[PDB]
Formats: sequence, C-alpha cells, structure tokens
Amino acid sequence: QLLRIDDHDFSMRPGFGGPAIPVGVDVQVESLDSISEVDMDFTMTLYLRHYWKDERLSFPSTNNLSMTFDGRLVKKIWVPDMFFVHSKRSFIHDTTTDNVMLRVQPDGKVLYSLRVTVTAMCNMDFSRFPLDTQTCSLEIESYAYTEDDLMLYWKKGNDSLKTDERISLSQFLIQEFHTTTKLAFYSSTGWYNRLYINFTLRRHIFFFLLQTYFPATLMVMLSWVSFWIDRRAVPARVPLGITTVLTMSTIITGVNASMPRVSYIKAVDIYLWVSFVFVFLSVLEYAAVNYLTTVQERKEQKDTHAIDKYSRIIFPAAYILFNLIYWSIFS
Amino acid sequence: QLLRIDDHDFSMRPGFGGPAIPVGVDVQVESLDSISEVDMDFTMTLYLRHYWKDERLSFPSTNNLSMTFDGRLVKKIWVPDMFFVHSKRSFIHDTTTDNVMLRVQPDGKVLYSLRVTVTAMCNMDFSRFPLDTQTCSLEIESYAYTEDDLMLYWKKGNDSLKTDERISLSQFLIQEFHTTTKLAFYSSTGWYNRLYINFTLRRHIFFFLLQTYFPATLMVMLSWVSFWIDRRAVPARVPLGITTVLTMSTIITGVNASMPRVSYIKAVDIYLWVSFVFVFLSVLEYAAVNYLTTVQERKEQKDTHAIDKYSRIIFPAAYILFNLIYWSIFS
Amino acid sequence: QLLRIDDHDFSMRPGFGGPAIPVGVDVQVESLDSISEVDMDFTMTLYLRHYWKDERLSFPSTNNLSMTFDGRLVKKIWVPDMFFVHSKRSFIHDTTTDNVMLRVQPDGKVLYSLRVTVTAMCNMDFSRFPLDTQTCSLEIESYAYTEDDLMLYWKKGNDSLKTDERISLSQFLIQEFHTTTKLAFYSSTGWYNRLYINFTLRRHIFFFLLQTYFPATLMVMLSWVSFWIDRRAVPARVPLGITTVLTMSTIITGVNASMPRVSYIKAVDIYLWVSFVFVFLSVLEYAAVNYLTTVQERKEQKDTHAIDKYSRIIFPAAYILFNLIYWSIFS
Amino acid sequence: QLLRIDDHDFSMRPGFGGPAIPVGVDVQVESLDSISEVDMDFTMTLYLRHYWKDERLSFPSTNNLSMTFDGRLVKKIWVPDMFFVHSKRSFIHDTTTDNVMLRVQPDGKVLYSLRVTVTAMCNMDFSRFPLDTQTCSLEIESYAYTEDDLMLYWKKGNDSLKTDERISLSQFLIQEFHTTTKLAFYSSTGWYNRLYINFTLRRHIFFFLLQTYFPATLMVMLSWVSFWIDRRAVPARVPLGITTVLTMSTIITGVNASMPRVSYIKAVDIYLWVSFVFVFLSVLEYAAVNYLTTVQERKEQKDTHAIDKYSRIIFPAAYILFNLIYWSIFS
Amino acid sequence: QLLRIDDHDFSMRPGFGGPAIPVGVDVQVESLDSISEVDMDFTMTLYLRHYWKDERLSFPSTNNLSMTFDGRLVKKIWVPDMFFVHSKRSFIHDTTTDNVMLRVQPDGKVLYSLRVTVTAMCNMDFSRFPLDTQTCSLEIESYAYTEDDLMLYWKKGNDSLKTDERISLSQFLIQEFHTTTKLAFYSSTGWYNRLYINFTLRRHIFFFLLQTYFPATLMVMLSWVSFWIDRRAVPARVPLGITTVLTMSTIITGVNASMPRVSYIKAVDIYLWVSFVFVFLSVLEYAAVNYLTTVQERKEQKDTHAIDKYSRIIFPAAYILFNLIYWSIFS
Ligand SMILES: C[C@]12CC[C@@H](O)C[C@@H]1CC[C@@H]1[C@@H]2CC[C@]2(C)[C@@H](C(=O)CO)CC[C@@H]12
Ligand SMILES: C[C@]12CC[C@@H](O)C[C@@H]1CC[C@@H]1[C@@H]2CC[C@]2(C)[C@@H](C(=O)CO)CC[C@@H]12
Ligand SMILES: C[C@]12CC[C@@H](O)C[C@@H]1CC[C@@H]1[C@@H]2CC[C@]2(C)[C@@H](C(=O)CO)CC[C@@H]12
Ligand SMILES: CCCCCCCCCCCC
Ligand SMILES: CCCCCCCCCCCC
Ligand SMILES: CCCCCCCCCCCC
Ligand SMILES: CCCCCCCCCCCC
Ligand SMILES: CCCCCCCCCCCC
Ligand SMILES: CCCCCCCC
Ligand SMILES: CCCCCCCC
Ligand SMILES: CCCCCCCC
Ligand SMILES: CCCCCCCC
Ligand SMILES: CCCCCCCC
Ligand SMILES: NCc1cc(=O)[nH]o1
Ligand SMILES: NCc1cc(=O)[nH]o1
Ligand SMILES: NCc1cc(=O)[nH]o1
Ligand SMILES: NCc1cc(=O)[nH]o1
Ligand SMILES: NCc1cc(=O)[nH]o1
Ligand SMILES: CCCCCC
Ligand SMILES: CCCCCC
Ligand SMILES: CCCCCC
Ligand SMILES: CCCCCC
Ligand SMILES: CCCCCC
Repeated sequence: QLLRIDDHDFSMRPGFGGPAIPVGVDVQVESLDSISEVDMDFTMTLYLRHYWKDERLSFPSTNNLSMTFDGRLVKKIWVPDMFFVHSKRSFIHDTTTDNVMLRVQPDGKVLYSLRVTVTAMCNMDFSRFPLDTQTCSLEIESYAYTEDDLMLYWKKGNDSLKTDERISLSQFLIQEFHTTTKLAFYSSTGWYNRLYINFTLRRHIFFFLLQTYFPATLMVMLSWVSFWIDRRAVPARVPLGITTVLTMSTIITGVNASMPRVSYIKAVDIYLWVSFVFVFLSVLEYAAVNYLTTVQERKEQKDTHAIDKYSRIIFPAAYILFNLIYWSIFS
Repeated sequence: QLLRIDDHDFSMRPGFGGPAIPVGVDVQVESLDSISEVDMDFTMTLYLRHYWKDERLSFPSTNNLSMTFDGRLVKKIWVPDMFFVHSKRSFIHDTTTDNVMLRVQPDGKVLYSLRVTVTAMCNMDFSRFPLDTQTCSLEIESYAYTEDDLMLYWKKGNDSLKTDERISLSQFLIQEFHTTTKLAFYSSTGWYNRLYINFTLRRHIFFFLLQTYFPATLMVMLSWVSFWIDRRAVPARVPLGITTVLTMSTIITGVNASMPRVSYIKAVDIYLWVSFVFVFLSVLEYAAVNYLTTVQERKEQKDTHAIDKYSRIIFPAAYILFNLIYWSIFS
Repeated sequence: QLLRIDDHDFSMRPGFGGPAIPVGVDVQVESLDSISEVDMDFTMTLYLRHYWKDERLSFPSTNNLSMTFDGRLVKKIWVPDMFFVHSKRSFIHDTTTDNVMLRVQPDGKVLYSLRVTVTAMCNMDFSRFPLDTQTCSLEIESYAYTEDDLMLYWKKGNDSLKTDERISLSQFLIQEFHTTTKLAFYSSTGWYNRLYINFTLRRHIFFFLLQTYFPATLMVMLSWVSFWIDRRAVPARVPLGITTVLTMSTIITGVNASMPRVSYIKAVDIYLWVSFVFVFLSVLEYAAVNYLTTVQERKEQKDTHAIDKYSRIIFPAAYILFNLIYWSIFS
Repeated sequence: QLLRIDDHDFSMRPGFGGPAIPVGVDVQVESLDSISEVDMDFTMTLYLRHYWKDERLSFPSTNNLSMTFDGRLVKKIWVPDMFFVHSKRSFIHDTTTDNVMLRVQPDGKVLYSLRVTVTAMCNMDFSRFPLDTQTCSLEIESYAYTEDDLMLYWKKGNDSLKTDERISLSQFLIQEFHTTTKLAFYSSTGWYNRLYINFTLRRHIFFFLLQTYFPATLMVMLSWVSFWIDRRAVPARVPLGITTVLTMSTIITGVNASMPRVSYIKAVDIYLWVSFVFVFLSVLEYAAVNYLTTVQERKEQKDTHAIDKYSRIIFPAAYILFNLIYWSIFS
Repeated sequence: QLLRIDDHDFSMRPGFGGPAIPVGVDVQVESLDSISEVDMDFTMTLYLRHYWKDERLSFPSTNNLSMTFDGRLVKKIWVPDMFFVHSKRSFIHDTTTDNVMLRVQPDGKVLYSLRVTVTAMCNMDFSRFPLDTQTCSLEIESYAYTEDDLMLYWKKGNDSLKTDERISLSQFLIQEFHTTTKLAFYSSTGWYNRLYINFTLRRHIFFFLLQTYFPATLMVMLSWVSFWIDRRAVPARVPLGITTVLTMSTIITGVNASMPRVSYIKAVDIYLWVSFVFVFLSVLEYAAVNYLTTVQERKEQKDTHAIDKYSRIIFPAAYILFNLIYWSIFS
C-alpha cells in the first residue's frame, strides 16, 4: 500500500489538541433549476472543492506530482464536515458512482471535490410585483468545528467563484455574482465562520403585460362605447355594462391563483381594482340618466342628455391621467 | 486510541441494572416551512441537543476542556433513542455528511447534537375562519426506556428554548413560544415522560377581505340599481337581477375549493349565503310588481309603484344592520 | 457479554425441526392519516408487539426482572417475519434511531416492538354516496413460516387492541373496532394464519347538502318565477329559462370531478339529473304557450293562458312529491 | 453449522464451466394498482418463485423434508439475477423484514420467493376511445446469463400462473390471463430467453355516456325549440342559438383535459364536433330567414316562413340518421 | 476463488502513475418518457456499456471465452465514474436486483453494463409555436479522471448507437439520431472529454388546429352575419357583437395556461389577437351607423346604409388576405 492508512487513527483532526487547521474552498456554479414563489426557495447545482494539508497521508516519490485515487478511500481518512445553512433538502449524485475526487500530493496536500444539488430558502418581497427585484444568497458553514479548531476562508478570494456560460432562466435575469464572509455565533456551542454566495434576479414583464394589462384596458374601453348609443335602447345598454363588470371580476380572480397569501397589496392588484371601479361607475352612469329621463317625462305629462355628453370626455381623460401617474411611480 | 471503545460493551445503558440516568435537552428552532389546512399538519426544522454523563468514555488530560470528534464514532457508543410523537414524516440531513456533533469532556460528559426536519399533526378549528386562531404543539419522548431507566427533563428550564430571528410566515403571525412537561402512560409498557413546545398562530385578514368580502358587497349593491329603473323596461331589469344571482353563486363555489369538508358552517359561509338571499329576494321583488301591474291594467280595461318606492329604503337599511351585527360578533 | 450471542447459530428458529413455536401479538393504533376515494386505500400508524420465548438468550440473575437493551442487537438474533397482506407501501421510522425495543427476561422471554406506517387497500361501494357506510380491515400474516413451524394468535384475545383517544377524521366517523382470526391457503406453499383488525366509517352530510343540494333546489325554484310573468315579454322569459339550464349543467359537471369512474349511478346523480329535467321541461312549457298564442291570433285575424295557470300548481306539487320519495328511500 | 457455507466459493454458478443449469419460475398475481393513459404504464404486485438445484447446499438428514431458514443467508449463496424488461420503476417490500423465503431440501433443491411491485410500460391505442380494448404484457428475463449458462422455463407450463380472487379494477375489466415464451437477441451480448404474462382490459362506458353523450344530445335538441318561436322576436331567438354554441364549445374543451396529445382523432371527438356543426348551422338558419324577411318587406314597400317549416323536419331526421350510422360502426 | 481479488489494491486505476487507459462506450436507447415545456427537460431510459482491460483480473483457462459473474463483485473492483452532465435527476433500477452485468475474458478484458433513467435539461425556442422544431442532446463525461488519466471514445464510432423499434411519442416525431465528440475545460481541474447523443423532434399540428384555429375562425364569421340584419333592430345586433368579443377573449386566455411565461410573442398569439381586433372593429361599425342614422333623422325633422353595404365585402376580403400572408410565412 502506498498510503499507510492502517497505521494512523483518523478519528481525530490533523493537529489535534493544537492550533486550528486552515481549509480552502472553491466553488463553480453549474445551473439553477427552479424558483418557487409560494415556497420561497431556489435550487442550485454546483461543484464544491476543499483544500487542506495532512502529514499522515505523505508518500515517497521523485516526480512531485499529484496522484489520483479511485475515491472509495475517502471513507477511511479525515474529511471536513461542511454543511449548507438554512437548506430544505439536498443530495449527492451517485451514478454510476459517487462523484468524489481525491488527489494527494507527495508532501501531504489533499484535494477533495463533490457534486451536490442544494435547495435553500430565500425571503422575497412582492410589493412591486411583477416589476420587483429579488436578492438571494447561499451559506456554507462547518457543523462540528468552531473557529478554534478549523478556520474557513476562500481559497483565492474574489477569484474562487466561477459560473457556467449556459446558466439561464426563462423568467428571470441573473447577474451580480459575488462572495462575502461573516461570522456566526450560537449561544451554546460557540462561534463559527460562514461563507456567502450572492446573486440578483430580475423578472421579465412581457408575459404579464400581454396576459393581464392588455385585456384589462380593452374591457375598460369597451364600456365607453355605450355612451355613443341612444338612451332609448334600455335592453341594449344594460347588458353591455353588466357583462364588462363580470368579465373584469373573472380576470382579477385568475391572477391571484399563482401567488401566495401575502398581507399587503401588490402593484398589479392596484391596476386591476382601479379598472373595476371605472367599469362599475359606468353602469351607475346610465342608471342616473334613465331615472332623470323618466322623471322629466312624468313632470311634462302632468336629443343627447347632458350626462352622456360630458361622460364621453371625462372618462377617457381620467383613465389616461391614471396611467401616467401609475407608470411614473413604477417606471 | 484516546477512547477505549473496544474495551466496553455499549449495548447496555450507563448504570445498567441500577438507578435511572438523567438526560438534558436543548432545542433551538430554525424555521417553519408550511401549514396545510386539508392535511392539518405543520413542518418544523430545529436543532436537538442531549446532555448526559458516561464514565466509560473518560480519557486522561490536563487542560480539562471539551474535545470534538468527527462524528462517525457515534454509531459505536450508547446514544439515547428520543423520537417525536404524533409525527407523520421526518428525516435527517446528510450533506455533505451527517449533521452530527460529538464532544466529550475528560470526566465523561458528552454533548450530542442533531439537525432534523419534523412534520407533526395539529387539530385545528375553523368555526371562526378566516378570523380564527390556532394553537399547535410538538412532543418529544423516549421510545424504549421508561421513567425507571431514563429521566427526561429540560436542561435549563424556561431558558432551554431559542428561536431564530428570521422565522416568519407569509399568512400567519407566530407568537407565544413556551415549553411544558407532562407524563404519559401506556397500558402495556408503562409510564414515560414527555416534553412539549407550544406556539400560537394568527391569520392575516387583508387577502380574504379584498378577494371575497369586497366582491360580494359590490354584487349586492348592483341589484339595488334596478329599483331606480322604469318598470316598463321588462327585458332590461330581468337580466340584471339574474346575472347577479349567477355571479354570486360562482363566488360562493370558488371559496370552498381551498378548505376541507368540515361538518360545521364557517363564518365566511354565513356572509356569502346571506348576500345570496338578498339578491334572490331582489329578483322576486320585480316579479310581484309586474304581476300587480298586469292585474291592475286588466281590471281597468274591464308613475312609481309603491313596492319600488319602499324597496329603495328598506333594502339598504337591512343590509347595513346585518353588517353591524355580523362585525360586532366576530370583531 | 451478558448474552452469549456468538455461541449460537441464529439462522434457525427456536425448536428447529420440532413443534411450532407460539407467537403473541399486541397492537395499539395511534392515528389514521388519509382516505382516498380514487385510489381506494387508507393509511394507518400503529405499534406492533411480539411475544415469544427463546432459551438461547437466557442469562443468570437474581432479581428476575426484564432488562432493556439499546436495540441494535436485534439484527444478531432470530426475529419473526410478519408482514402486511394487500398493502401498497409502508416504512419504519428511523429518527433519531430505529424505533425498536428489545426486552429479555432471565428465563428467555423476549419482548419486541416496532413503529410502522402502513397503507392498505379497501374495496368501497358508492351506491349510496354521499350517504354511504364503508368497512375496511387490516391483515397481518407471517411470510415464511407456515402453521407447522409458527403459530400466530392474539396475546390477550379481545383485549389485545387499543386505540388512542386523539384518533379523529374531519370527514369520517370512526367506530366498531374489533379483531378476528381466519386461516389462509396458498396452492404452492401451504396454509397460514391471518389476523384481522376491523373498523367502520361514516361520512358527514353537512358539506354535501350545503354545496350541492341547496344550490340545485334554488335553481329549480328560479324557473318557477317565469310562470308569473306576462307572456308578451318574450325576450324577458326565454333568457331566464336558458340560463337556469346552463347553470344546472355546470353544477352537475363539477360534482363528478372528485369521484372515480364507476360503472353505476350514485344517489347524488339521481337528484341532480331529475332537477335538470324539471328545468328543461320549464323551457319547453313557454314554447308551447307562444306557439298556441300565435296560431290563435292568426286564426282570429283570418289574460292568463290555461297552460301557465296549471303550471303554477302542478310543478311545485311534483317536485315536493319527488323530495318525499327520494328522502324516504335514502333516509 | 448445518450448511457448509464457508467451505465453498459462491461467486460462481453451479456447474461452472459446463452445461447450463435449468431454472423454474412460478408466479402468483396479487393485485393491479393503477393505469395511466398519459404515461401509458401499469403497476402490478406479484409473488416470484425460483427453482434450482445446488449440490453445495446439501446437508445430512433422515426425514427427507424441506427446511426453512430465516432468509438472511440468501446474501451468502448463489442467487439468480432475473429482472423485468421495459420497466420504469420497482422495489421490494422490507417491512418488517425483507420478504424473502429460503427452503433447502436435503438433496440440495432450493426454493426462493420474493414479493415485488413492478411498473411496466404498455403501448395503447385510442382510435376507439372510450370504447377501446387494450392488451398489455409483462416480461421476465435474466440479465447476466445467456442461454448457454442458464435455461429459463415455466415450472409447470400453463399451470404456473395464479391470480387472486380479489383482483378488480373500477374502470376496467380484467380477463384472458395466459403465458408464452420467446427468445431475445442482443447484438453485443448474445441470445436470451424471455417469459411473458398477458392479460386483456375493457373499459366501462356508463360514465362516459352520462357525462359526455347525454349533455351533448340535450344541447342539440335545445336549438330545435327556436324553430317553433315567432320570427318577429329577434332578441329572443338570437341569444338562444349563441348560448348553445358556447356551451357546446365548453363541453368539447373539458373532455380533452384527461387525454394525451395523440396525432389522430378519437371516436368521442367525432360525435362532439358533428354536434357542434348542427348547432352552428342552426344559428345561420335564422340569419337567412331574417334577411329574406327584410328584403321582402322592402320590396313590398317600394305566418310561418318556408325555411322554418322545413327545418322542423329536416334537422331531427338528419341527427337521427347520424346516430344510427355512428352507433352501428362502433357497436 | 477464480479471481485473486484480495491480492490487489483496487483503489488505484490500472496503469497507475503512467499513460491513460482507453475506455469504450456503447449505448442503446430504450424509450423516451415525457417532455415538459414549462420545465424544459426530457426523460430517457437507455443501456450503458463500458469496455476496458485490466491485467489484475486475469484467470487461467483453455477455452478462451467470456465468463459471467453474478454482479455483486463489481463493488470490489475498479469501475469507471461516468456521469451525465446538465442532468436534474436520475436513478438505477434495482428490481429484483441491481441491473449490473459483469463479464471478464481470460486475458483481462472486462464488459460492464448498466440500466439507468436520466432526466436532462434542454433549451427550447417557442417563436414558431406550435409549428416549431426542437433539438436536444445528452452528454456523458467522466467526473474524476482528466484526459491525462482516462481517454473516452466511442467503441465503434457511428455504429455505437442503437435505438429500439418501439420508440414513439404521441405529440412528437423523433428523427436524426447521431453522435459527436467534443472536449471540455474547467478553470480549476483541467480538461475532459465529452460524448454527445443528438436527436430532433417535430410537433403534430392536428390537435392545435382543431382546438384553437377552427373555433377562432368560426367566431369571426359569426360577427359578419350582423351586416345582413336590419339596423332598426338595435337590441338584436348589439348583443351579437358583444358576445363574440367575450367568447374570443375566453379562447385567448385558455391557450396560455399550458405554456411558460416567455418574453416574446408566439405565432399562435398573433393569429388570436388579430382575430380579436376584427371582432372589436365589428362592434364599432354598428355604433357609427346608429349615430349617423340618429343625426340624419334629427336634421330631417328640424333602405341599407352605405357603411353596411361596403362592410359586407371589405371585411371578408381583409381576413382572407391576412390568412394568405399568415400561412405563407409559417408554411
Ligand atoms: C369594509 C368592510 C368589508 C366590506 C363591506 O362589507 C363593508 C365592511 C364594513 C366593516 C369593515 C369591513 C372590513 C373589515 C373591518 C375593517 C373590520 C376589521 O378591522 C377587521 O379586523 C372592522 C370593520 C370591518
Ligand atoms: C333541506 C333538504 C335539502 C334541500 C332541499 O332539497 C329540501 C330538503 C328537504 C328534506 C331535507 C333536506 C336536507 C337533508 C335532510 C334534513 C335529511 C337528513 O336529516 C339528513 O341526514 C332528512 C330530511 C332532509
Ligand atoms: C342513448 C344513446 C346516447 C344518448 C343519445 O345520443 C341517444 C343514444 C341512442 C343509442 C344508444 C346511446 C347510448 C349507448 C347505446 C345504448 C349503445 C350501447 O349499448 C353501448 O354499449 C347501443 C345504442 C346506444
Ligand atoms: C387607454 C390607454 C391609455 C394609454 C396611456 C399611455 C400612457 C403612457 C405612459 C408613458 C409614461 C412615460
Ligand atoms: C353596504 C356597505 C355597508 C357598510 C356598513 C359599515 C359597517 C361598519 C361596522 C363597524 C363595526 C364597529
Ligand atoms: C322545494 C322544497 C321542497 C321541500 C320538501 C320537504 C321534504 C321533507 C322530507 C321529509 C322526509 C321525512
Ligand atoms: C336525438 C336522439 C336520437 C336517438 C337515436 C336512437 C338511435 C338508436 C341506435 C340503435 C342502434 C342499434
Ligand atoms: C375565413 C376562411 C379563409 C380561408 C382562407 C384560405 C387560405 C388558404 C391558404 C393557402 C396557402 C397556400
Ligand atoms: C345605487 C343607487 C343608484 C341611485 C342612482 C340615482 C341617480 C339620481
Ligand atoms: C316563486 C313564486 C313567486 C310568486 C310571486 C308572486 C308575487 C305576488
Ligand atoms: C323540441 C320541440 C318542441 C316543440 C314544442 C311544440 C309545442 C306544441
Ligand atoms: C355569413 C353571411 C350570411 C349571409 C346570409 C345571406 C342570406 C341570403
Ligand atoms: C362615429 C363612431 C364613434 C364611435 C366611438 C367609439 C369610442 C370607443
Ligand atoms: N455549526 C452549526 C451548529 C449548530 C450547533 O448547535 N452546533 O453547530
Ligand atoms: N415510548 C413509546 C412507546 C410505545 C410503546 O408501546 N412502547 O413505547
Ligand atoms: N405467507 C405469504 C406467502 C405467499 C407465498 O407464496 N409464500 O408465503
Ligand atoms: N439480458 C439483458 C442484457 C442486455 C445486455 O446488454 N446484456 O444483457
Ligand atoms: N468532470 C466534471 C468536473 C467538474 C469539476 O470541478 N471536476 O470534474
Ligand atoms: C358626469 C358629470 C355630468 C355633470 C352634469 C352637470
Ligand atoms: C317591500 C314592502 C312593500 C310594502 C308595500 C305595502
Ligand atoms: C301543464 C298542463 C296544462 C294542461 C292544459 C289543459
Ligand atoms: C332548410 C331548407 C329550406 C328549403 C326551402 C326551399
Ligand atoms: C367601412 C367603410 C365605409 C366607407 C363609406 C364611405
């Protein structure tokens, strides 16, 4: 055997009872799988690498080059115990074998790599939905060893993060990849060191505009055509107004089916409900005209009405002003 | 080897054949994942810690400080067998390794930690839905050892429970975390000791008001506009009343799709069905007026009707009185 | 070692080559999880206990009391091979360890306990849905040993079954827990002994009445208001009848979405389809009146119609008679 | 030890380097779980048995009777490697232990049994849906050994297949169970022997008739009532025709939601689309009558129409003739 | 033992510390399971084979023929570590045992086979939906060994890919199977060799035409019948136009439910929205005619209109011209 595995007890970390052993980390991101709004989490697949030195794995050689083993010797030597904080579920690929790489240098330097898929939670805000921007992060920490036994740091600082050129999302735009570092404290175990991977996401507005905003505007303009119809056709104008109200209500209900039960109103809800009020007022507009006409005929017994003439101009002006204000605030 | 594992039989608990061995528990709650109304359960992720003493794990040292091991030695020593009562499913994270911490003091004190995700059932009441308040609890108990072999208690009493500052729910408000203790009895095994973790939840009413209460009120007020229309436009008032009835029926059906099949009526159902009656009576109101007008014309052959004039005042008054009573009982 | 495990071959049952060894069973039911109508199965969680004697596990002592082991010694001794017949899926909880209890008396008596969750199929009949009553059972049998090698019986007869006081179902009522015993035969292995656990379930009718029966009745009574309207308002009565027909059709379609594709008609289907016929005949009623009026005017050229007057009384009488008969048969 | 397991190398099949060893198979079917139309597969649970002889397992005895072992000795002896061809997923039950039976005769005959649940794909044709008939089969084959090393055959020919009396499907009728045998060839490994289990399935038509065919016919007959209404009530006949068209379109859309995206038209689609044409032509029928009446009045200025009179007879006759032809082809 | 497994250390690859060891791959495709548009991935089941030589597995014989082992010896020898790049989930069938084949020649040649099901992502474009064509590929690569330690190549070049004759998709047409080879580079591990399997898919247009295109055209032609009706029947033409608009809106909404939220407009959306404009303009057409008639009567106070006469010809001509252009671009 090139390595004297049986001659050492690997139940203790290198430098047991002494100073902490530094550990390096390199991360390459492969792809992002899915994002859930109701569950507020994301899925990521990445390659995780570790760097440390152990004199117990030294072997004699003359070339001074790294040597690669099959990978099943990992379960017989000491390995760090990094874990993902605030994660919901994760696993390691095992086809056709465990995705494990083990390279040992003659002086004892060890390279360890893994391929994992991790799901982590992220707190999102939907105040500006669907024109919002979300930021999420991934955390890496050691579970068992504190800062007095193991020191965790990025292997090459800002250059330790790499991303595949094929990473893309159908509904989101990915940008601003960077890493940071911060300490963590637990009241009953001590202090630990954490590593962060940050990114930013931006939605695409084309789908929401075509599916929600355009149908809403068309329904509002449909109610305006009743002002150009003669008021004597009562069974012809009343159904027009009512059907528009019912259609607008159906549109509002269908939008909320794909969003969670938040406690605050979203930007899309404001636009839909304001449009509902405009259509509702249109129905009441004809009711006033009909009542006044009946009273006028009764008084006389014992042309275009003024309300209709002014409604032709006031209603389009108010809606256009609302759009200018609404789109200026939300850009 | 620092620990003489092979020199002892760890198939028996410490103090075998004698007095019970005390065990301490510390719990830190990380996050709450989801709540299901149809399944009546919740998901929680937390850190579980154990405290006990075993003289068989003593090792000589001079510093008198805790020493940390990699964690795979756990399967070779005695470990408590705590389990969650009334749970449906649960698992332990194993990425990149099992989330296990093992610290042994020179005198034999042992610290054991785990990271688990547990789903437990909770009996909820929906008599005041969606303005209800729910209380749920989590139970921890030893499966194999009774009170005569193992004693279970909180390590620091009221101070043994900690919660993360990031715990939040989109639809619920979390409050009132506390712990209690109670004994349990089984008819064929004996007595056991249980530990409890309690919390309270409160819903948010904004979503339900906007999605259900507001559309219901608007439909009811839509039927009131028919009283101001001339009764001679029969094909103009009948469609107005009928379409409101159909729309109200659609609203009622859609609400129940997200709730289980309970055997009692909820608060939201009362409001919706009362509104349905109001719209239904509105349709019958015009039928009486039309019939009386036809009879009056026939009698004469051989203005505003009195029913319409009184309906303009009675109907709004009754609905407002209902709202005052309904919102006073349910606050 | 207190037990001489290594001195015996546990690959053979006690009393190998001789008479059968009796085995006792005790069962305590914890909770019922869910019931599926489309899949026709139920999920149950329970505690399973076994009783037998093995002289190879005897150890010397003076107190003559049961001793409890950690539970990992089970995989080194002989254990029965009970399994659940007609089950679809099942598993054993393993958090934080396997829920296994092992107690051995000095004379060799052994107590073995497990905690499992089992899903078993049940053949249900929906002829009286939703006022039906269903009976299901759970079967326990030994897989490998016949009656000539292992005898299976209840430990205490009728007293071997216990149920938790917290067992409840939102939609069903649980009652009539009892156990029976019957033999089973296989054409190629021999005879076996089976154990049964039986229970009965009853649905709650409040949800079905409010969601289905009440809307159906209201729609039928809505068609009756057309008989009190003047027949000269043709565009006012025809839409009333047609909209009721379409609404009734929508109600019928939505009910079947939650039931499987059975080959027989259910009780709820009879009520809905009879109501559909009543509304359909109402539409045809006005068509006859309109045609006769046109013919009468044409004959004359060259008040209340008799059909309308009789329809006001005949239609309510027929529907009430149908309800009396329908509710008398199904109680 | 009764069996000299440690004295032989079980890494080689019996008769290594010589003639093939015959293997027998017995199969008993327990139940069928589910059938998926979109995924085109079925799930089956069955008992699998094997028969072979191995002189290395011989033990001395005088009774000459089969002896049963606990079953964990299987992993220490040679076992066939049968697998299911064209399967998607499968597993073996392991509660409370692996469902494994091992019986060895004194001369060396071995009986091996297993309990598995297998999902296998089946190619179905929906040209006659929902009045179609489907045939599916299950395949058993050895993965590692060819015909020159292992010979596979049915233990008792036609009598090797047994079925439980409780096998039933809610939507399908099961019949025609039989077994066949055929060889298989691979271009790079050689020849193999396969075993087949065949069965036939037939759907139930009651659900489809009541849910789809009856509503379609009623809508078609609803359009026929407009021919008996006076043509002067234009706003009374036009809504009747249009609402029937929209309702028919809704029925057609809902049916396809439960079927995959096939590239050929089904039997149910033909009936629905022909009915849609009949209703569509009814709307065009009144348009011609209205236009001709207006032209006739204009010409005159400068009773029952002939089209309506003929439509009362032609339309019912055509639909009845279509039903006779449609139901004669599909029986 | 025929193979001297215990006499070698299989933790190192053959030719350790020297030149790379060539590895051959053979692939036979069994079936394609499903394709998801929202998730943009596909599922494939295939047989994977490996070819290499290892002198440590040599055994003496005279026949010089391949010998087959049970397959559990794989976990005791060196095996390649191939994995699928850009995959989401995958597993290996294990019923009734692991689908593993191991054949070793006397000189040391080894044959290794597996049966796996792999889900891999594919980037699709929906600019021409539903008349689009998609291309997807599958990637195979070694995870641990670079090109300096292991060389990967196709065993027989273009002849190494085989497909089952039963491969079919209900909605897609499969064609153009071929394989390629390309190198891959990682910034922190080195260079690797990849293998590709490519295929092309084409949709079927029959379902989309019948379900979407035909209903859209019929609704457009329904609005054209209003031009042949007398303009004095105001309550008869206005409902016709409005109901067509609402029906067209319902059709548009239902189509997008089965597609993801892309940021570009599809071919089907263009056809639907253009038809919506045609129906919308039809409603405005009658409004102009009604207003002009009222003004003309008022001026006179103090036949067929010209707009209707021209609309009968202009509207059909424009729609036909649009269809010719639309179907010429998309073929
Ligand atoms: C506006 C509306 C709903 C819409 C119409 O029915 C009118 C009522 C009037 C009473 C309101 C109620 C919404 C909920 C309110 C604001 C209650 C709450 O603070 C809820 O916690 C107190 C009074 C309630
Ligand atoms: C109110 C309604 C349903 C709604 C209309 O069809 C009228 C019937 C009248 C008969 C009622 C029935 C509901 C169910 C009842 C109350 C039965 C039950 O105790 C059920 O266990 C006995 C009589 C039944
Ligand atoms: C009643 C209905 C459906 C509803 C209307 O379209 C009228 C047809 C008339 C012909 C019927 C058919 C239902 C299915 C029947 C009874 C067939 C079967 O035995 C089916 O196996 C033979 C004749 C068929
Ligand atoms: C009814 C359609 C109104 C369209 C109003 C256009 C508003 C443009 C906003 C531009 C903001 C910079
Ligand atoms: C139709 C709208 C009626 C609104 C009635 C307001 C009731 C306010 C309740 C306040 C309770 C304190
Ligand atoms: C239209 C409502 C009819 C209500 C008929 C009441 C029937 C009561 C049944 C009582 C059976 C004991
Ligand atoms: C509109 C209802 C038409 C019913 C036609 C009955 C056809 C019976 C087919 C019998 C075939 C043997
Ligand atoms: C309203 C129906 C218009 C039908 C137009 C037919 C267009 C045929 C396109 C042929 C392209 C080669
Ligand atoms: C909802 C009541 C409408 C009353 C309209 C009165 C117009 C003068
Ligand atoms: C449902 C019957 C309505 C009868 C109305 C009679 C008005 C006097
Ligand atoms: C469905 C045909 C209705 C015919 C009605 C005739 C009334 C005398
Ligand atoms: C769709 C055009 C209808 C034209 C009807 C003309 C009747 C003579
Ligand atoms: C001359 C026709 C005017 C129509 C105005 C329609 C406004 C949407
Ligand atoms: N490093 C995570 C952690 C939590 C704990 O209690 N101990 O370690
Ligand atoms: N501690 C739980 C339990 C149940 C049982 O039967 N034995 O232990
Ligand atoms: N005890 C169940 C069973 C079935 C079989 O074939 N052998 O045992
Ligand atoms: N017996 C199945 C099979 C396939 C193969 O390549 N080798 O064996
Ligand atoms: N061969 C895949 C891969 C990625 C990596 O980081 N090392 O290997
Ligand atoms: C809509 C406003 C009308 C005002 C008439 C004086
Ligand atoms: C709605 C009540 C009317 C009363 C007329 C006397
Ligand atoms: C509805 C029945 C009417 C009978 C007229 C003679
Ligand atoms: C529906 C056909 C009518 C023919 C009139 C001559
Ligand atoms: C629709 C165009 C009409 C033009 C009349 C001059």
